[PDB]
This record gives sequence, C-alpha cells and structure tokens, in this order.
Amino acid sequence: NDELIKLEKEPGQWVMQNKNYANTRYSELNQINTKNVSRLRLAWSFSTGALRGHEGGPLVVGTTMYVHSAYPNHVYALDLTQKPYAIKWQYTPVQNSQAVAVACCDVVNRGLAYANGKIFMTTLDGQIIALDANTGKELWKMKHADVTKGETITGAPLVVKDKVLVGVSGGEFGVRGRVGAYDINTGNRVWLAYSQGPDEEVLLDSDFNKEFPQHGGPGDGTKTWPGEQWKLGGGTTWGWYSYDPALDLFYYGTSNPGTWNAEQRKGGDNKWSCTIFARRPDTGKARWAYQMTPWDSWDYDGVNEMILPDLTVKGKKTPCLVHFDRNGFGYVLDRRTGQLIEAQPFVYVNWAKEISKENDRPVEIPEKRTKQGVDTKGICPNSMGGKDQQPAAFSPQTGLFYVPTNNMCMNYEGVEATYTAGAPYVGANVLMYSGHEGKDDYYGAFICYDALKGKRVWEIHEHFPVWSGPVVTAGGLAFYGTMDGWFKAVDIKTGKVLWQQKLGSGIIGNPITFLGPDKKQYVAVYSGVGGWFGIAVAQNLPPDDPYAGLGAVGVAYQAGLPKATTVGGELYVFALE
Amino acid sequence: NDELIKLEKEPGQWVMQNKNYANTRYSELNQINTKNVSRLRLAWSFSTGALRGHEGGPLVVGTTMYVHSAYPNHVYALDLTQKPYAIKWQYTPVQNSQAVAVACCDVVNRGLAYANGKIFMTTLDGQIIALDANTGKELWKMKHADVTKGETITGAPLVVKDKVLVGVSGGEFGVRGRVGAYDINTGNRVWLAYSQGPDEEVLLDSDFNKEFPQHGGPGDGTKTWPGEQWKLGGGTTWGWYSYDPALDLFYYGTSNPGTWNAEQRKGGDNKWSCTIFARRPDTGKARWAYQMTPWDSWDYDGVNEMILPDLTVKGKKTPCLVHFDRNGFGYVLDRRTGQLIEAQPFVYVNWAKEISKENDRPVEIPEKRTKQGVDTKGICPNSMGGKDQQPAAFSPQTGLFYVPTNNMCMNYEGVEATYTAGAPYVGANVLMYSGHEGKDDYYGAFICYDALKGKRVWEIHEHFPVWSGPVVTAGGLAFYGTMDGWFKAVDIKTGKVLWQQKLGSGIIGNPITFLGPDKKQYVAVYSGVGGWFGIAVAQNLPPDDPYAGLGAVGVAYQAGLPKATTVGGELYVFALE
Ligand SMILES: O=C(O)c1cc(C(=O)O)c2c(n1)C(=O)C(=O)c1cc(C(=O)O)[nH]c1-2
Ligand SMILES: O=C(O)c1cc(C(=O)O)c2c(n1)C(=O)C(=O)c1cc(C(=O)O)[nH]c1-2
Ligand SMILES: [Ce+3]
Ligand SMILES: [Ce+3]
Repeated sequence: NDELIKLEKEPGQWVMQNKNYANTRYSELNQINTKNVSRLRLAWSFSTGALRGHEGGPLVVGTTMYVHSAYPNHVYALDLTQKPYAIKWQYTPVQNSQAVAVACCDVVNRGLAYANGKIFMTTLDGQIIALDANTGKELWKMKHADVTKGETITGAPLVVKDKVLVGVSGGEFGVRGRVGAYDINTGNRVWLAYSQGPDEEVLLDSDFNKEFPQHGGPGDGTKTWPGEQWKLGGGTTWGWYSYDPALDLFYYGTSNPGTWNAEQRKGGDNKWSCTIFARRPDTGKARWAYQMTPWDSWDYDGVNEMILPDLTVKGKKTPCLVHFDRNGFGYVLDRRTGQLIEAQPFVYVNWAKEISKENDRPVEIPEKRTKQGVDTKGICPNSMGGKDQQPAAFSPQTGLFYVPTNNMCMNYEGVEATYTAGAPYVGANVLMYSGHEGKDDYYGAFICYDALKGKRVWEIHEHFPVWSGPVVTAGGLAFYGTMDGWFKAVDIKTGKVLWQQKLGSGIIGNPITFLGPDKKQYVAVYSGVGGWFGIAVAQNLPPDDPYAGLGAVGVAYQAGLPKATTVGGELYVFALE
Repeated sequence: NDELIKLEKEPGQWVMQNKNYANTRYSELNQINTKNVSRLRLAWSFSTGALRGHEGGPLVVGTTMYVHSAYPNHVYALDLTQKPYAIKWQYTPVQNSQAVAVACCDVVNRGLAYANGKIFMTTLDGQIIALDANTGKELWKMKHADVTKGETITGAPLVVKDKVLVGVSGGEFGVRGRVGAYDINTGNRVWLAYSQGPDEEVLLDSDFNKEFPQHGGPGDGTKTWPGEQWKLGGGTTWGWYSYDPALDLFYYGTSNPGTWNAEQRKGGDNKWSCTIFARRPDTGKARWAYQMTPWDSWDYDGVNEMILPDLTVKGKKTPCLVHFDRNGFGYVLDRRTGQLIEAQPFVYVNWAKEISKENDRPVEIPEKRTKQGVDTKGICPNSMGGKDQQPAAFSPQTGLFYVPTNNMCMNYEGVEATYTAGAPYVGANVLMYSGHEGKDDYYGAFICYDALKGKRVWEIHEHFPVWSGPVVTAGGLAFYGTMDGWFKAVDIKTGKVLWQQKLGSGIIGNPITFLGPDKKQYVAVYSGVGGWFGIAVAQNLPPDDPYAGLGAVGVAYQAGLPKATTVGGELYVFALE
C-alpha cells in the first residue's frame, strides 16, 4: 500500500502493529534515551473496558490513537490534540458469543490495521470489518471464519496494496488453515490460499520453490499426508504478516498440522504445516515455502513473525528474512528464494541436534519425538516454544535482535483423537514446567541475539515467560513488559534495567513509541494478563488438574502466576516530565 | 473499638473508610503539599479484576493495603513491603447473582472495615463476612439481607466496640430499612434496629429525644404513616456510619420512605425515613433522631455521612454533627441531643424556602411538592441530591468543609405503585437535567463551605457531577476525582488546581493518603466509573428513553458521559519522586 510505505518511515507514527512492513519494531525517536529514561513517568492512561488478555498494541496515525481490546473487541479512536486525549469515536462489533468456547488460548486479539482512511479489525467470531478511520462508521463486514467448525480469528490483519489479508485460528480444532484477501473498498473476497490440500487450493505460482526443490513442490499439500488427513490439516495463520514491496512478496508462518497425535499423520512431512510462506499479494500464489518442522510432534506452530532486515552475509548486503520459531531455532533465509542462510538455537533445544546444512531438515533426537500411548519426557522447548507470538525487534543501528523468550520444557504423550466439527481435535496429554528439564527456577528471558553468529550477546533471566514484544529505539533502549506487571526499559548494549514500573496487571501487549501533536515522545503499552500461559488467570481455572489448558494450567501455577497478577485491561502512556 | 480509636490517630494509616470514627477524611501528613504537589507522579497501580463502579477506597493497616471491588466483590490484601507490593491473599465470596438484577444504582460496594486482626466485608447479595486479616481465611459469615425481597448491601460496615454494624439497601424495592449489629467474635446478631414500625422494632432508649421531643417520639414509626404502609417503608441504611466513643453513640442516616408516590404515604411524616439517628452501640436503642425531610416526595435519601467535628458555636466549643443532605441543606446538629444548630443550602435549593427555626421542619414551596398523576417541573436539587453518597471532608486546621456536589434538577411525576416482592416499588417518572432548572451547562462542583455561616467560600465548577469524596491534608491540599477520569489536587485556601492527571476511567472512588513502609507518603484512588449517574455507562444503556434509570440515563447522555469514559477497575497510587 503506497500510503503505508510512506507513512511507516515517519518516526512520529506507528501505523501497523510491528511498526513497518518489515516487522522491525524499531523507532528512530531518541528524546527518551539511556541518559534520561530514569525520569520517565506516566503521562496518561485509558481503560479498554475489557478483561482478559490484551495482546498487540495501539496504532498512532496522524493525531489519532487507535485502541483495541480482548473479546468483545471494543475499538476506540483517541484524539491526541485534546490535552492529553479525548474519545473521538468507539465501535463494538456484534458477535456470536459461541466464539469464546472455541478459543484455544484466551480471547485475545493482536490488533488493528490502518489504511486509506480506514481501520480494519478482526473479531474472535470470525469477521473482518472495515471502519471509517475518522468517524468509526461501519463501511463493510465479511465472514472469514466459522465458529461452528472450531475456527476463530485472533491475528491482526495486514493491508497490502488494495487488499486486507486475514488469517484464521483453530490448529487444535482440525481447521484448514488459510489466508484470505479481501478488497479494501468492498470487502469482497479476492483469493483464498490454503496451507494444505491440492495445489489449486494452496495456490502455487509457476516459479514456486524453483531454486530449492528440496523444500517441496506441487502436490505436497496432499501427498505428504496419509489418506485425506490434510482435510483436518491445521496450518493456521494467526501470527504476524510482513511484506517487501520491492520483491512483491508478503510472508507469514503456519501452525501445527492439526491433531497433536503424530501417529495419525505418519508417513509424510504434512506440508504445509509449520511453514514459512512467501506469496504474491495480487494472486495469493506462493513463490517459495520452507517447512521448518516436518511431521511435527510437539505443537511447534510456525506462525511467529518474519522480520525482513538487510544483513551483511559473507560480506554482501543481502535481503534476509529472520524468524525466531517456536521450535527454538532462529532462522535466517534469503527472502527472495527461501534459501536457508543460518539456523541456530536462540533458546535451549533438546529435540534436535541441529538443522542440517545438507537438506535443511532438523536432525532429530529420536528419544524426544513423541508417540501414541507412551509418554516422552523432558522435551525443550515446550509447545509454547522458544518464544510464542510475542514479536521480536531488530535494530538497524546494532544489526542485532531483541527477543522475548520462554524457558520451559514438557512431557507430551500422544492420544488417539476423534474429529467432531466444532470440538477440540488434539490427542495429547501435556505437562509443562521450567527450563533445562525442570532444573531452572525461572520461566522466561529477554535476550539480545546475533542471528548470523547464532549467539546470545546478553540475557535477562525473567521469572515469568516474556510474553511482550519489545520496541527498540535509537535512544539505545528496549521496552518490554512482564507477566507480573512490570514495564521495563533496558540498555540494548548491556541488558541493564534503566527504568521500571509496576502496572495493574500482567503485560502481554507489545509497546509502541510515537510523537504526540505536542512533538513529544510517548511510550504506550497495554496491561491485562492472559494469552496461553496466562489462561489460568484469564479463565479463572483451578490448579487441581495440571494437564488443563494443554499444560498451561500446571506450569502457570508452578511459576506462581495466579498469586502474581489479576485480570485487567488498561492502556498506559509514558513520557518525560 | 479501642484498637481503632488508637489506630485512627496514626498519620501513616487509613484504617476505616472515612479515616476515623468522626468521618473527617483528614490526614495530618504533609510530605505532599502546595509547594511540591506539581511533582506528583504515579508510583504503582493494581487492577481489581472487576468492571463497573468502584466506590469507597482501600484501607491501609500496618504494612498491608486492603482492596475491594464492584460485584462479585473480590477482596485483596497487598503486602506493601514487597517493592512496591505483592498480593498476600485474595478472597471472592460465593454469591447469588440474582443480586445484580435488584441493585438500583450499579453493583458498587463502599468497602471494607478492619478490626482486631479481622477484615469485614459486605456483599451485593446480602452477606456480612469476617476474614482473618493476615491470611484471608473465612472466620464467620451471616445472611443479613434477602435478594428475593429486593434487598442488597452496598454500604461499608462499621466496627464499634465488639460489633460490626451492617445496613441494607432497597428503598426503591419497599424494603424495611434497618441496621444489624453482629458480634465480631462469633457473628451472632446481637440486635436489629428498624427505621420504622413499632418501638420494639425501631428500638428506643428511655431518654429518646427528651431534649427535643418536637423531633418525634414513641409510636411515630407507625403513627406517622397511613395504615400499615410502614411495612414497605424504606429508610434503608446504605451510607456511612460514624461514632463518638466519649458519648457512647453511633450515627447514620436513613433512605427515602419506599414508594416515590407520596400520595400513597399521605397522612404523616413517615418517620423514620430521611432521618439522622443516634443510637447506643450496646443495645441499638435510639437516644435521639431528627427527620430532615418529612413526608418525602423527592427521593431525598438521608444516608449521607455524619461528620463529627468540634466547632466553636456562639463562642462555645461544641461537639457537632455535620451532614450535607441530598435535600440540599447543610445541617449542623449538637451530636449529644440532636439540637438543630444550623441548616442552610450548600447547593441551589427551590423545594423549600428554609428550615424553620421554630420547629426544625422544612418550609415547603408547595409548587415543588410532587403529586400523583401530574408532573412537577424544575425541582432543585434532583433526586441525586445536593450531593449523593460521595463523602465530604473536614479540616480541623481551617474549620471548613470540602464538599463534592451535584448541580442538577428534575421534573418528577408521581405514579401509583403496586408492590411485588423482589420487584421495584417506585411509582415515579423522573426527567433529570442540569442545575438552576436546566439553565446551567455544568453538572457538578467541588466547593469549600462554612457550615455555621451557611456560605460557600469558593467553588470549582465541574462539567460532571463530582462523585468522589475528597481527602484533605495538612499539606493544604484536597484530592478528588472527576467522572471523566481526572484526578486533581487543589489548594484548599484558593480553590486553585495545582496538579491533575487523566486516568483510565471515571473516578467514583474516595482517595486515601498514607505512609508506606518506606516512610514515604502515597495517595491512592480507585478508577472505574459507575454508580447512579454512571449507570448508562456501567450497564451499557442506550439513550432512547431519557426517563430510564429513574432519570439517570437521560441526564448522563445530556452531559455527555458515555462519550467521556469507558468502564474500568484500577487502583492508582501516586507519590513524589
Ligand atoms: O493453532 C492455532 O490455530 C493456534 C491459535 C492461537 C491463537 O489464535 O491465539 C494460538 C496457538 N495456536 C498456539 O499454539 C499458541 O502457542 C498460542 C498462544 C497464544 C497467545 O495469544 O498467548 N495464542 C496461541
Ligand atoms: O434507597 C436505597 O436503598 C438506595 C440504595 C443505594 C445503593 O445501595 O447504592 C442508592 C440509593 N438508594 C439512592 O437513592 C441513590 O441516590 C444512590 C446512588 C448510589 C451510587 O452508589 O452512586 N447508590 C444509591
Ligand atoms: Ce497451535
Ligand atoms: Ce433511594
């Protein structure tokens, strides 16, 4: 989109969830820096009027801030010229409350998109809705997903050219993952790109994986599955999307291949679950695809963000894609072709020795691959991954990445799964605990990571998983939140905490930074705990069954989350003086 | 209670809702003052995990802060030694959710009491519950009110000696208002004092009103009503209680006399509705009582706080009771006898010329007394009163009062009412609007008032009603919140605002100030709009019928409250540094 390509360069605005199409989450603003951040204080706050998990973050376009909430997905426009703000408009969609019963991982929403004088939102119950950005008037609404089939929507849509790109959730409900493109003006569906099934549904361009046939090709959407198991094939698309306008490719990752009992998927790779896709936005046709975790047996969803830095590789400036996967590996690919440049662990990994440079496949440790009817113990990372959806940042100044991570392991036993449309299609008993096979007394870490060297530069051990995507700035600072409510600013060179404040609820939002109409720098973040690790608190679940929430309940209680935080939903905005 | 008499003198703690038994809401702390308050900033916050109206405030006892919420009435103990806090324990009572449907005026609760190692809470559904203050363990509980008869509890209980005093709500449901005294050590109900009915139920001491028999006497609880109309007689007890241990008297006010159609109560004063009671704590027996509004036709509940200052009256130090009634008059009584010393308007009043010096009865303006089947227009104040429950403060240094006020008027038409147990028993159509018979463009004011002179000293006009009870301090400051979310510090001498910050939701909490274990002064307040004026927002009500919420919906939309604030539930704590 030509407006967004222009606007995303402005230091004073924040026009899409991860700052720009490259998903760098980097701001050039330097009013707030390592010298003065100790003086940072709350400027103002705003209640979203919702409880449970508040993921994503606000947008700032012009002099208007756009705010979104957990279910029922209230949307607000705040006029920042009104000292400090006034509510310009609000919108709450009508939804089918049955959506709540088929949300796997809390009733979260990762946020709004802006383009062409319009705001775009997704709803838990499967709608994509366009609103007038200045009045809040509903312009069009479309049904993209079907709650009666166990589908929900939690991901933020992406506007590219005249299309709004919308995903789906339900990898634990046997859903056929896909991305739909809807016309920005009418909402009419233009194309629908599936993550499995026949080529006609997957949508492959004539040059698909041309340079890397070893990454797969035509027919693999069915041939790499037993029978018609692909019809329940997962590969959902609830993460963050990115875009390179020069290459005319947009990028995203896909979820686990449906049932968690790999026995019922045996015989093939189960493509294109756990896959990085690069597609043409006009047609949806794939130019390349790389499957990170063939025949997944761990729930290592591949949906984490696809950051698009230009890195110096073997002495030459190279258009890269960088992705910190649930499977614990930090991948660097050539974003033109899907060529694997590097893959090294960014957390402790014990299910695989390495990713092979020969065939780009994981070299598995067989004792850590799961199976039906027999437990597999001490798998690291757990299903929540080296990190979950919480997006990393990249600084072009340092050339390094700032990554929120999990530090947890699990036991995982496959169980026969039976499909009933609208009900869970899992087939696993999972127990979760702290990192390094339960030896660690902490469950998270915030790190600085060198993707090409495949090494951590520094690490901040955090008691709880870090479920907040940092913003990094030219002031030498990274901001992120903790699940017990601390909002922190750290020195990007050393990891030292330079400022912190305890807010009302665990933070699972991704902070932003922008300039107000007063030309002053502000830092804004949601508070309101939830998401998968926070499900025991958000859904008020008891400790009696530690297997509940597919392991999430036990581990949250072990880490002491329910004693550490209440539910909430508040936007906090900070500035100097 | 001897512990509370001792503790209430400590500058660093806040051991009951209005600071002390005299309900002065005054703190001797002066770390924060007129010279430095501009430097005040948020220190920390805590989400209550509930939405809708958050009335009252936290308690600070020792190094523990006790926090309460709107329905379902979560209770938390925060350990303030844990930099800045940790959740020490929490308790959520089991309730009958039918209570929500019979709450007149939002699902608020005015807060906790502390005494003798115990926390005492009330629940919307009619329970009084004693918890261990250090562990949160339930010690005892009793059913005090019955939701099937339209009873709820929203008021904060008061501990006096070895008794916890518990009121009831339901003046709009034909409830028989009463106060119960429960043994703090066992939960046994020791006595139960009704606001109407025969003397055996009202409970009168042998010297009742002996100095002022013109204020009423034996038998008036039935003889001042037509037939047995007293059986649906209201006089509920949902406001703030006060106590003078030197006099062995506790004090409180009573609600409207049930049906809003005065025609059905014609024939007498309807005692003891709209009444100030002084009762013996041992027996519940009344020593004196003064009815402010005989034969009410306006819903002028008498429940507002009974502040117990010692004032110089005609040169003599006098133990006074000062009360800013819903009816718009600022009453000063001798708290030994119920002598009426002074009564003058603290807001614009047009329903009465004055209170008679001859017999202490309002001199009514007949045109403004409401009637059955005919509309009466331009009545000031409206039923929300000169002020509602939001409690005023008194400074012993200045000898003046700092009062949050409403600036609103109404039309009110009596309608014949039919009693159905558990259903509303109102009988009125009420249209509300701004002050001075709808001429004004603002709906509230924060004032400094001289009670003996009967004069405002200064006034700050506020766009919304001021539904927040100030804390006033020896630093020369008054702190209060507005319904569009501004928390403000004013210079008590000039009435100038010296500091303000916009928070996430309208403030209907009453702020407190205390010393942390770090010896630093903090100011704390709930944010989370609701209560009667906020009902359109708290209950998500449309503007279609302006008469809805007994007039509250119309006036809240006219004032623009739904455009100004969202719902919430957050405790904000401020300090210097
Ligand atoms: O397979 C799926 O469709 C799907 C959807 C979602 C979601 O929509 O939030 C999550 C996951 N999987 C998942 O595996 C997981 O780790 C997870 C965490 C969260 C969260 O917001 O905290 N959502 C999801
Ligand atoms: O007569 C009653 O029993 C009763 C109860 C309550 C309550 O319990 O909150 C209010 C009132 N009346 C009332 O008249 C009124 O002005 C009012 C305002 C509020 C509030 O919290 O904002 N409660 C009540
Ligand atoms: Ce999944
Ligand atoms: Ce009332």
